Order: sequence, then C-alpha cells, then structure tokens
Amino acid sequence: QISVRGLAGVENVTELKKNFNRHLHFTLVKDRNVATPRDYYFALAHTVRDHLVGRWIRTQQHYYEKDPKRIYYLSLEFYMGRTLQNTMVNLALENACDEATYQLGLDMEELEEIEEDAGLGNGGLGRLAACFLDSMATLGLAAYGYGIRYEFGIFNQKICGGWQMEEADDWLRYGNPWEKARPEFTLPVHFYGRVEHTSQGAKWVDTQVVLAMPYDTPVPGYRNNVVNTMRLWSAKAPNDFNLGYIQAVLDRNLAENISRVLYPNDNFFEGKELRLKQEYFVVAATLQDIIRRFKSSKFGTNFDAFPDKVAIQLNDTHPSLAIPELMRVLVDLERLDWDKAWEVTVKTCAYTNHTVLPEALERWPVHLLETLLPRHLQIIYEINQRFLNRVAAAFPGDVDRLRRMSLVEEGAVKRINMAHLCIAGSHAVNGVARIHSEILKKTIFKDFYELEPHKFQNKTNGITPRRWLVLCNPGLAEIIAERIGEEYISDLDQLRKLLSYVDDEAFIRDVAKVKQENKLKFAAYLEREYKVHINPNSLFDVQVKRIHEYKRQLLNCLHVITLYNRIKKEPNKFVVPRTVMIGGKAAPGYHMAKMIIKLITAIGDVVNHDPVVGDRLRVIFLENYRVSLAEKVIPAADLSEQISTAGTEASGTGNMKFMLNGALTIGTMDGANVEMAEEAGEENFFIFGMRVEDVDRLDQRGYNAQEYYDRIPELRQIIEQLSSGFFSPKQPDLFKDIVNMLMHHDRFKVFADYEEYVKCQERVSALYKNPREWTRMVIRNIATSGKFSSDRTIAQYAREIWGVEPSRQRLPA
Amino acid sequence: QISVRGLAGVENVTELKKNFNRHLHFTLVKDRNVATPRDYYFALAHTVRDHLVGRWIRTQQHYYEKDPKRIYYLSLEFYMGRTLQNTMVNLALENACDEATYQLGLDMEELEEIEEDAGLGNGGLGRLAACFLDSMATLGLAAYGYGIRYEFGIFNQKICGGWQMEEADDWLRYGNPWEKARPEFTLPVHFYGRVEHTSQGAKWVDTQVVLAMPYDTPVPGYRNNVVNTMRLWSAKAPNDFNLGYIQAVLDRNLAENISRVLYPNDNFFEGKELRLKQEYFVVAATLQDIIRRFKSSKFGTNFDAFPDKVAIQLNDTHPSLAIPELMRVLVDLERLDWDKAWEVTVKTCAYTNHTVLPEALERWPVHLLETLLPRHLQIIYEINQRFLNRVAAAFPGDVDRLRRMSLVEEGAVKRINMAHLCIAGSHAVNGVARIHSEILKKTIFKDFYELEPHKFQNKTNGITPRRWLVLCNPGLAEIIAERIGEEYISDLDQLRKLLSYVDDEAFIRDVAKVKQENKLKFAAYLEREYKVHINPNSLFDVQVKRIHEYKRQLLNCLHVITLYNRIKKEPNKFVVPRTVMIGGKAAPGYHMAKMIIKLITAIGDVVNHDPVVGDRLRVIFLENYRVSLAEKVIPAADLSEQISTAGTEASGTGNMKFMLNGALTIGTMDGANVEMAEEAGEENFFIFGMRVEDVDRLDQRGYNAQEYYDRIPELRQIIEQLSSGFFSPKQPDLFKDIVNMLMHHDRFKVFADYEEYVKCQERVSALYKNPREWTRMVIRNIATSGKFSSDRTIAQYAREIWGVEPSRQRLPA
Ligand SMILES: Cc1cn([C@H]2C[C@H](O)[C@@H](CO)O2)c(=O)[nH]c1=O
Ligand SMILES: Cc1cn([C@H]2C[C@H](O)[C@@H](CO)O2)c(=O)[nH]c1=O
Repeated sequence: QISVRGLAGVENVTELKKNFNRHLHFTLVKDRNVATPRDYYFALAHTVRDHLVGRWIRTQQHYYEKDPKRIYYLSLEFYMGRTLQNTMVNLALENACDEATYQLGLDMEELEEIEEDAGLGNGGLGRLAACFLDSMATLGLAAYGYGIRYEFGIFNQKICGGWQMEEADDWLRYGNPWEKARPEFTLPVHFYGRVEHTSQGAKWVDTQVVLAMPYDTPVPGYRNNVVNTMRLWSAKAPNDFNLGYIQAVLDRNLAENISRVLYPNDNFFEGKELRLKQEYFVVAATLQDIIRRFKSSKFGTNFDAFPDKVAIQLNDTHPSLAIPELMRVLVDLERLDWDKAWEVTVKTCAYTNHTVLPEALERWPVHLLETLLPRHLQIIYEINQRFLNRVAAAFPGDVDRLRRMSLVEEGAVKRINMAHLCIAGSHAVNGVARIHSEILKKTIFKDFYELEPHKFQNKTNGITPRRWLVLCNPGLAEIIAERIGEEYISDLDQLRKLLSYVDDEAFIRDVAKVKQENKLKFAAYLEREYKVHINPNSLFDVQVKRIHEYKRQLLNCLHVITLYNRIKKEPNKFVVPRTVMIGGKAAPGYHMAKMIIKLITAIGDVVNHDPVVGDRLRVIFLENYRVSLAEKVIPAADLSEQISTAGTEASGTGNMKFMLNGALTIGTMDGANVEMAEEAGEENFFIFGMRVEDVDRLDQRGYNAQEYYDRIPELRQIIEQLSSGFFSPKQPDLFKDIVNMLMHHDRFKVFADYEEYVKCQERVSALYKNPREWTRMVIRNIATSGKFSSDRTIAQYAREIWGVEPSRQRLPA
Repeated sequence: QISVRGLAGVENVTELKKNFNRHLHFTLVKDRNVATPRDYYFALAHTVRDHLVGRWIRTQQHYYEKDPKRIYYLSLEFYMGRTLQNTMVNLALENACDEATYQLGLDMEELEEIEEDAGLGNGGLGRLAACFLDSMATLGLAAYGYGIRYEFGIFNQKICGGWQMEEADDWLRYGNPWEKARPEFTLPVHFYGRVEHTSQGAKWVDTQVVLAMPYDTPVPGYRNNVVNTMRLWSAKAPNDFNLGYIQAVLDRNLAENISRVLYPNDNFFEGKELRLKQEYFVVAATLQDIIRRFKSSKFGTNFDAFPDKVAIQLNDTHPSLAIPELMRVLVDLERLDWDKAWEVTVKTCAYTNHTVLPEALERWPVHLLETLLPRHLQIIYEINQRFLNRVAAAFPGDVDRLRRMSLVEEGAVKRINMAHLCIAGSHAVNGVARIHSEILKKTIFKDFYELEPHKFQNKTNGITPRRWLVLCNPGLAEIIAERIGEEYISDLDQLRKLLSYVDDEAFIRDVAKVKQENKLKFAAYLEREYKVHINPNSLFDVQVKRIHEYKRQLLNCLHVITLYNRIKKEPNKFVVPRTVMIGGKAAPGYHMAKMIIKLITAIGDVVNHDPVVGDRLRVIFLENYRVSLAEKVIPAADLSEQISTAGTEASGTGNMKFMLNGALTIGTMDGANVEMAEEAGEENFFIFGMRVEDVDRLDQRGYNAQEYYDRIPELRQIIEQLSSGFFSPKQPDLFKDIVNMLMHHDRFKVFADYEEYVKCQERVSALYKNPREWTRMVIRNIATSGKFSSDRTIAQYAREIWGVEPSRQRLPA
C-alpha cells in the first residue's frame, strides 16, 4: 500500500503464502477448518522467522572469520515489546506479507495484535537497551545483548475500583517463536561456599551450583542483512540436586527461582537476596561465555589483547559484579598477577549511570555478600584498599575524602556502594543527557571526577526511528518519504530537510491529516477494547511513564482540577476541549504511587460524568501501559507532558518518542528536554518552572508549601476539595496521605511549579486554537528531532568508549 | 539392507535428505560446520515427524466424520521408551532413512542412541499401557491415551560402591520433538473448597483452581496410516494465583508441582496427598475433555447414548476417581437423577486389576478426601449405601459380608477401598492372566463375584511384536520373514507356521546365528559403555525386572552362590559357562530391595575376580534398566528367569518378550508363565517349584525356614557365608537384615523352592551342552508365542468389554 513498507513482488508473495501453509500444517499441526487467529499469527511468525536464520547464521560466521572487537551489553532488563512487525520492517517484508495474508483471506494487523509483548523491563532503562540492540545491528557492530530470560516479565496492570491490581505476565504460555534454546551451551554458576587459601592462591570451594541455560533471539539490522544475538540465561538445577526422593526433586524449584520473575521496581533499590542472585547469575554466565569466545578465536592465553577484542558495557550498576568476577577469573583461575588483571579489567569495562536519586543507588549489605559471594567480597576489599591508596597519594591528609570515596560504607550495617565500584573499575563513566552528566561531575561523583577527570563522559540517550516512527506511525513516515526520500530512516539528521516545508501548504495539511487519522484510530481502539468514549477533536494531552513522585503526575492532576473548577465557575465560557490521558504502572510496594493512580481515576469519576462539563474535558487512565500501548498512543498525542522536577529525570526517552511523532512538549528544563528545546528552538517548546539552580536556591532557604497554599486561592480550593472528600464522597479522608505529603514532606516541590505550569498550559490552549500555527510548530519539532536517534547515541559509544567504527555497509544476502 | 525395513526408493531418499537439511538449517539454526550428533538426531526426528502429521490430521478428521465409539484409556503411567525407530518401523521408513542418512555421511544407529527414553512409568503396568496404545492404533480403534506429562519420569539409577543412587530424569532438557503443546485447550481443575446445599442440589464452592494444559503425542498404527493421540496433562497456575508480589509469583510452583514427578513405586501404595492430587488432576481434566468431545459430535444433551459413544478403561485403581467424578458432573452439573447417572457411569467404566498383593491396594484415608475432595467423599458414601443395600437384599442377615464388601473400611483411621469402588462402578472387571483372574474370583473379590458373576473377566496380557521383535531384533524378524512372509507382524499367530521348520537344518543354523550375533553385539555394548568384560560363548542367564521380594532376585542369588561354591569345591570339573545378568530399579524408600542390589554387586566382587573361577562364571548387575536397555538385553538372552512365588506375579510381560526373542524360560507356574507353558508344551519349558496350592498348604501348616536350613547342607553353607562376612569382609554384618528376613520373616518362601530350582538349573545346563536340541526347543517357543501379542489382547477388550470391532483396513495416504 505505502512506499516505505517495501516491494510486494509476485515471486515473494507466492513463496510466503506456501511457507505460511507449510507451517500451519507441519509446525502447528492444524488445517484451515480448525485454525484460530492465534494459529494464523504463529504460522506468519514462523514464516518471517525463516527469513532471519540464513542471515543470522552468516552474520555469526562473518564475525568468526573477521574476528572484530566484540561489544557485550550487560543488562538485567530488555524491554523488547513485540517482534513480528519490527522483523518485517527491518527485512523489507511488510508489504509482501500484507499481500500474502490478504490473498489468504486474513488481516495482518489483526494477527499482529495477538503477539505478547516481551515485557522484560520496567521502563526507560530496559527500553534503552532494546533501542540500543536495534541501532548496534543497524550500524553493523559485532554486538551481543546479555540478560536473564524471566519467566514472568513486568506484571499486567488491571484497574479495579480505581485501584491498581497486579497479575502475572505469563508471556511464554503459548510459546515464543523467536527464541532458540541452546541447552548444549549450558554453564555452571556458583553460590555460597567458602574461601580456601593454598600455595597457589585462593580457592572458592563447597559451592552450590546452578546451571545457566542460554536462549538466543535474533536482532536484525535495518535492511543491511546483519542479524545480531540477544542471549538470555535461564536457571536450571543440576540433576544430582539435593540427590526423601520426591521432596529433593520438588526442591529443584529453589534453584530455578533465580530466573522466575523480574523485580518490578523502577528507579528504586530493594536489597533482597534473590535480586543479588539474579545479578551474579547473569554476570557469571556471561563472563564465562565471553572468555570462551575470546579463547576460541582466530587471533590468539594472552590476556593483554583482551581489551582489544572485548568491550563490556554495564547498564546501570545492576551487573557491577562483572568487575570483581573478571578479577576473580583472571587472578584465581588464569593465574594473572593482580596489577595486570586490574589493567585488563579497567580497559574492558565501562559504566552508564541512569539516575541521581539516592533511593535508586545499589548499596548491598556486606553480610549478604559475605554469605553468598565470599570470594567477591575479598576482591572488593582489595580493590577498595588499592583505590584509597591512590586517593591518599593524590590528596594527602584529606581524611573526609577517603571516607566519601570508599566502596565500603560504614554505619549500623556495612554496605558496598556499587556505583563507587563501577567508577573505580571502569575506563569510562557516562551520564545519559548533558545536564545529567554535568550534575554527576558537580555533585554525587565530584570526588571521583577530581581524581580521574578523563573517565567522565556524556552520551545523550536516543530512540530507534524504526520502531518509534516507521513501525508505529507509517502515515507520517510516508508523507516524509514523499518529500525527502527513505534515507532518513537510518540517518535521522536528514529530517532537517523538512524545515524547507514549514511554509508548504500541502505538507502542513498532510501533517495535520496524519495526526487526525492517528487520533481517530486511537479513539476507536479505546471504544473497542475498553468501552470508553472520547472526542477526537479535542487536544490529546498525554503523560505516559512509570508512576513516580519525581515525575509529578500529581502536578498534572492539579492542573486538570484547575480546569474543571474554572469550567464550573464560568460554564458558558469557551475553553479548548481536552482529553487528558495519564498512564503507567506503579511498583507493587509503592504506596504513594498507588494512591496517585486512585486519585486520577477519582478525578475522572467526577469530571467525566458532570453534565455541565460536557465533552470539553475528559480524564482517562490508560490501563496496562507497555511498549505495544506506547506505539498506539504516542502517534495519537498532541501534547507531551514531561514535567519532572528539574534535576531528577536523568534523560527521559518518552520525550523523544513524542517529538518524533508530531506532539508538542510542555516541560521543565530537565534531562534531555534541555537538548530537545536547544535543537528545536525555545520558541517551539513550552518550557516552564524552576531550573536546577532555582531548586537548589529553594533547598538552601527551605521549601515551605504553606506559602503557596496561602498565596494562591485556586491552589487552596483544590487542597480543600481533596481534604473534604469532594473526589471521594463515601470515603472523605481517602486522600489524606496525598494532602499531608503535598503540604509537609514534598521532596519534589509540586506547589512551587503550579503557577507557571497553569499559565504555560494557557499558552498551549491558545496555540491549539490556531491549527495552522500549531502544525507549523510541530513541523519545526519533527524536523529537528534527528539528534535523538539511538544510531547517533550508539555511534558515540562506539567511537568514544568502545573504540570501534560503525558501518552502514550491507552483508551479502 | 533387510526386507522387513521397507523400500529405499530413489524418490523417497532424495526427499528425506532435503527435508533433513531444511530442518538442520531452519529448525535447529545450525550448519554442517557446527552441528553435533545431537543436532543430527533432532533433524532426523523432525523429518520423520513431518510424515506423521498428515496422517494424524486426517485420522482425527476421519473420527469426526464417522463418529465411532471412542475408547479412553486412563493411566497414570505410559512407559513409552524411544519414539524414533518405532515411528520409522510403523511408517515403513526405516531403510529409506537409513539410506538417506548414509548418503549424508551419518550412522543412523548412532543417532538413535541420542534419544532420551520417555520414562513415564515404573515397569509392567506402564509398559502395558504403551503396548496397548500401539495395538489399538494398529487395530484401527478410535482410542485415546490420557495421562500426566511428568517433568521427571522414573529416576536414572547410578550404582556407587555397589549401592543404588537416584538422579532426576530430566528427559525434557533438550526438548521433545514428538509432542505438540495445546495451550488453547487448557481446562480448570478444582481442589479443596466446601459443599453447599441449595434448592437446585449440591454446589462445590470456594475451590482452588489449577489449570490442566494438554500435550498431544502421535501414536502411529503399523502401516495402516492410522495415527491416534496420547494426551498428557501438565499443571499450570492461573494468572491471578495468590494475586508480597514476588512471593506470590514464586508460589505458583506449589500448583505446578502436581505434574512435576512420577512416584517411583512399583506395586506399592504410598498414601501421600500429592499423589491423590495427581490422580484427581488426570481424571478431572480427562472427563471434561471426554464430555466436551461427546457434546460436539455429529450424533447428539441426551446422556442415554453416552455409553454407546464412550468407553473408559481404568488402568488399575489409580484413576478410580473417574467413577465419582462422572457422577459429580452428571448429577451436579448436568442435573441428571442419581439412578440414571449411575446407569450411565457403570456402562461407561471398566476396571483392570494388576495385583493381589495387599500393600499395593489403594486405601485412601477419609480425612484426606474430606479436605481435598469434599463433594467426592459425599458421592462415595452415597454409592456405598446404595451398593450395601443391594448386598443386604441378596444375602439377608449376612452381616460380615456387609463389612467385608463396604467401600468404607473401619478402624483407627477410616479408609476408602478404591478397588471396591471400581468393582461397584464398572460393568467389567478383569485380571491380566488366567490364573490371576481365577484368584480374584476365589479370594480377594470372592464376595463381589458372588453378587455379580457376569462382571468378572480375564484378559491375558500381551506385548507389541513391533517394538519387541521387529524393532529390537531385526535379525530374527528377517530370517522368519524369509520363510513365512511379513504378515505375522500384525498377525502373530502365523508364527505357528514355523513348527514345520523345527527339523530344518538351515533354519536351526540361522536361529542360532541370530542369537550369537545378538550376544556379540551386547557383549560389545557392555565394554564400550560400562567397561565390563564378558564371554560371549557363555549361557546368558538374565533376570531383568523391578527389584522386589516377590520377584525373588534373592532365589537367583542363592543359585549363583551355589554354582560358585561347587566350582571352588571341584575346580577342575567341567561346568557350562554362564554370564548371570540381573538388573532393575528399587523404589527409593524400599530398604530390602536396596540391600538385594548391594548383595548382587557384592557377589560379583568375589566371583568375578576369583582366578580359579576363570571365565566360567560372571555376575553382572545391569545398571539403569529401562525400555531402551530391555530392547538390547532381551534379544541377547539365552535363559529368562521368571521365578516369582506362585500366586504373586499377576501376569508378567517381560516373560513374553523373552519368549518372542529366542530365550528359554526357567520359571514357576505363576502369572502368564502357565499359559506360556501351555502354548509351547511343558516339555519345552523349565518349570519348577510350588504351585499356588502348595503355597496355600505351606501357609496352613506354617512356613518354617529353619527346616530347610537344617536339611540342606548347601543352603546352610550359603547362609553361613552371608552371616560371617564372606561377601563383605570389611563390614561382616552387612547382610544381617537379609539373613534375618530369610530365616524368620520370609513372606515369599525363598528356601522352599531352593532345591527344585537348583536341580532345574542343572537340566538347563545339560540342554545347553547340546546346541542343536537347545535351538530346536527355542524354535518351539518362538513358534507358539503368538497368543501373547497385545493385538490379541486388545481385540478381546474391544469385543468383550468395549463393544467395538477391530479393523486391519488401511486409511488412505
Ligand atoms: C516499591 C517502591 C517503594 N517506594 C517507597 C519506599 C520508600 O519508603 C519511599 C521513598 O521514600 O517510597 C518507592 O519509592 N519506590 C518503589 O519502587
Ligand atoms: C517404597 C517401598 C517400600 N516398601 C517397604 C514398606 C514396607 O514396610 C515393606 C513391605 O512390608 O517394604 C515396599 O515394599 N515397596 C516399596 O516400593
């Protein structure tokens, strides 16, 4: 149908149809008389999968022959979403499959909806890893994603009585056609035990063994015939495990629990033993795999060349045990001297920090490491001693610096600071947006920056334009391709060419048409799937992201109520109609975040049924926000809410997705918002609120929320409404926790940005009244979004950290 | 190579080779440079599997169109062994695959050894179910095997220091290419809860739900294009299960433990809750499936026709809950009156008894059923009351009969007798050999036989001649086919034609040649796989079966020691050389059986290293006896030990396997031995020992083992050797338990058959000295083994119990 979706050749369509029928019969053991839509999905998935394997086998063969430097991206999260459409897009198969299925009497879009999300992540950190895999393959890098194959990913969110309920995400129930089990490459992982000292050094003995079984998933590059591997480990008990008889077999579950479930915490550290086991499990299995592959190479025994052939990227501190595990292997098993092993380790490892929030920092109790990983604790102590000797020599007599920089934190319970471990043992440390990387050097890692300035870098985050434009917004990709061609899909900077169309009346009309079509499609989706009714002519005001105090969904709530109260006061006055959509999951143990969700639904319950309001204001909570829902709602958005307190959102990536898809942004000067506004021009962004410096000034003086309550009558009214039970008539004190927090212990200064936020929102409404000028501003946003491609981000990692050159050259098909 | 293995056509060989290469590439994601023998096995398995599915789909389609009476064979055990060779044989693909693989440069026999046994059974009962599935498909019956997909089957047995060690049988590790998961047909199963009474009758409420997910495996008939289904249920937790968060997800294991492991007890009842859950789980899921299929039929709401369209065969009492579950569904859910529901139930269900040993009888504590299955207990009580009212009316005033026949057993703990439940609720009750069925009517079920004589039948067990001749002994199948053609493979009675060759010098030579070849092949297998050395010219004396006191492996041990002692006494006297092979698993909790294994190895330790003995006597314990090992050792055997105490082995099936494969039998008149001797002629069998009547006489008088010890000096010497530590010098009292049992509490009268056994063994040795007359007796055995085909057995079930007619007619290919 559309150009960007590739060719539908007579030869290709015929071949796809017959392979579809082959899989339905031989693979699924079905005929057309018993087959369900799910069977049809699987037959298509297997058909597309077949096209991958040839390229997969020759890509990996190519790496064996050429022996390039390999990049190992270690992450506890890979938030992949659905794979079918992504694979079709990257292989140029979308139109052909569309034609083949049409001729078989099936709707491909209907089949696509059957696939489960691979929800092996929480939010931004996990989705960044997924975008990175796509870009690394597209840029022809010899890259491997390594993680855990969780049996249960992020929970499915149900809303019951306005409250979040969690249910298990049994994503593997019907099987996963994309993975290939590799039980032949199973590796042992050790836990507990004790350290024995001999003449030949230390020995780790009396350990419990858990097996790590790898599952490989193909990662196709964009139309370059490169297919990389994501390898995920699954925990398996050994066959002599605990070997009355029946109980010993049933107790195998204890070992296998390691890969059972993703911890559903976003930006929050929970110090549980099972989580530590997960972290070591991925690290130990991966490093064995890396070393095996290094020894079995067409190059060289000699670990001097190890950093020339291997890069390990630590995604946050979660895989930080890679550092002492590499030391363990090099010193204890390979018998390298400490100094040499350390040189190799430092030159191999690099660390990406994702947040400055103290509650998110991993600080593991020494007693846990002592029991679980006794040799690693000894190695960490030795790393610390040698590191602090360096600090002492550089800053003689500075005794407080020594305590501040120690990897060992003293107190009631001794803890290991994993972030400090990562900096000491890595040659590169990067933040994820310019303002964030600056904050790291100025505040939390100031001491480390003073010691080793060369180590500290910035790599501004990005998103893949394949999933986040071509896949989810084909209508916009097409109208862009009509004007400037198809090259921008792997060279997003080319979108700048669109600035010469900002005064083009045809383009203006097409951009606005694509948005309305997206809005209609999403309005219909909401009716069919959730029986909720919205006005497609209203401004689509959306905030989608994990529920957090720092992300200030509560500030959004205050504005919504302000709008409602203003309507009730002057009912017959004209207001720009809005649909306010808020979605996202709260961590199961996060009480305040669960209360915020309840508040949002409670506001909807009042606002959506007030006859005086009409269709002028609607508040909808978007249930079960996840990658597949993001791909639907983002193309439909007019306004993107990026309203975190300045200095708290390290980067954000949702912000970039909205920019690429034709929404305007209301936001604080936080994370990547700053660089986005810089790229588009501040006139083309709705910036408001305190800057980082203003927050600091308020902290020094002391934040008093009462001041704002006293001086802003509209704010006072809302608080009174909340307190008195206006939004909860049956349970008048339901929101007392929220009010108390806002008034007395608000770390994120909701009230301080309220006035500027509301005024800025008025300016948004004013512009939306002028469709032509709204769209012209949109065009200026899309046209300058090129910097935020993860291809740019990965190219910078490649050149400035990993020491490898990216390549757009095709492999032979 | 050989005729019986089918045609190797140029067209077929070419097609197999290319499909092999397709699977290696697309299915396994490998090329010839990285592929291991295991990869090659899987590519072949997938290639052969493809040939099944077409026939599988049209067989099931055929049953839907014709709507025949369906046979449901319910069993907690299906001891299937390997599937690759069986599938090739039944599809006439063996020579073609042999040629195709040869041309690809691979040895097919080597690939066959890679397949794991499907070891979902303990011994005879589980293997009978497997043979039955084969025969039902071969006879064109619309039959379904229903069971549990155990994650772990029967344990792998390792021998360490002469002791049995158990390890988990992780048979699914590398995947199972033969099964097809059917998550779309998942069914709920209920546990616990309570019974509520309404105006509309009883309601079972507040239950815990466990999901039953089916996996389907094809069962091909012998060259008739019929492919039936074995459906095995797997336990799955529902997604809202227990839904802090992490623990609730981890607790899903509790529900899924139901299908985790096979109870490794042979002929022994262990009253554990998990076992009861397994028994109900299979029954509840199966009956829902049966009823669904009955309602969705081209026939008829009206349950009058239910017994005309459905037969349920209960394999032992393990699925006995089918009876009250069918009543539950008919009365509580379908709202049929009791009397009508009961008529339907009785006409639908039939029960096969497998043993008379009291320790094997299922007697479930009422308190377990009360908690787990409260509605079923109520139904059982009602069944009992109505049944006892019938007994009371037939035998007025016979109060002891009432207590003897009750389904409820009174005592310290109240129990339900599941065997009594089965008889009451079935229209047919059968034993598994003529002597066994007679014992049932005369002893343990005498009261029931008096009430309902018409209910009681015999169905002598059998074995499939496909697996147990063609597959495991191609050499013998071929020399037979040369003389009488190929028809005997599905009409085993034709082997009688071989009696006209008993004086044929060519045939005599060929039979003896096939045996020597089998012996050489097995002698080589033992060296390659277990580094043990045997003389292939010796008499292969084998006892392979589960280790049990009733099977009297100890009587064999006494003979072995007698032979050793006789050699030591007259070293320079000639004796017929023997290799005595004993193999089989002991239940993990069965102490005496574990001691017997230790004894056997301890005898070997002395006998095998005595220089005076030479190669005249060897005692070898065959480790990890299982279906695949049976297929190797049985064709190699000269002498089959079937020496259970008369009246204890209900039938035996191992006995039949040895008869079909050219071994002579030494045995008691027990189980099917009686019918075997009757078929071949007593002159052609080595029968010894007490008959049932002699055992009874000894019981009435009182068995005194001391009498035998006092009067038999050779027996006395052995006991002294055991007691003094001759077979355990470092631990002199090691075998005190065995001696004590033998002397004071021997339920199975080992000593009473010792004299006759030893004398009979002398007659065996005498005949073996005359190769020509040994072989002529062998020919008389093979020629009369036709009755013991499971095709005969299943034809009798079909006609006399299920009311269906068998068919040898081909389905179209
Ligand atoms: C589970 C969870 C709890 N919390 C709770 C624990 C702390 O008491 C509080 C932060 O001060 O919020 C989070 O902030 N984030 C989370 O993800
Ligand atoms: C596990 C097991 C134990 N036993 C034990 C339990 C009883 O105490 C004894 C039989 O009297 O043997 C068996 O006989 N068979 C078995 O399978």
